[PDB]
Amino acid sequence: IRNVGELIQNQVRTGLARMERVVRERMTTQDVEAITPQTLINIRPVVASIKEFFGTSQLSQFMDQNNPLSGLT
DNA sequence: TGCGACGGTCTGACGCTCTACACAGTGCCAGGGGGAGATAAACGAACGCTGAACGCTCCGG
Repeated sequence: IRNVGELIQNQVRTGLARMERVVRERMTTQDVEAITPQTLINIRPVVASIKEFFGTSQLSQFMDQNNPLSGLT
């Protein structure tokens, strides 16, 4: 079973791989002595991957609150 | 040519509502052509003013 931690970890890994591709493309077209850690990395893929996981996914489900038993189940 | 078999191709895979949701990482400005809106004038029209003018009942000396 992929629990909640492993699923969110996989989504963060996909976002970070996209970020690594973006930063590779950035450093292939950038000069040295003008690179700052605040600049060459972009957090947009990570947040986009997380938000695309928590919504419109078959795993992150709208919790049913009919009764406590349904919540636990 | 006959042979299997190898492979691609192609199809659907009972029914409805109660429910039912939305969608994400990389340039920049100058010169030039059109039409939207404000402007002040214009040719023509009819819109008013001029009371005048025709005709009526009229109270009348």
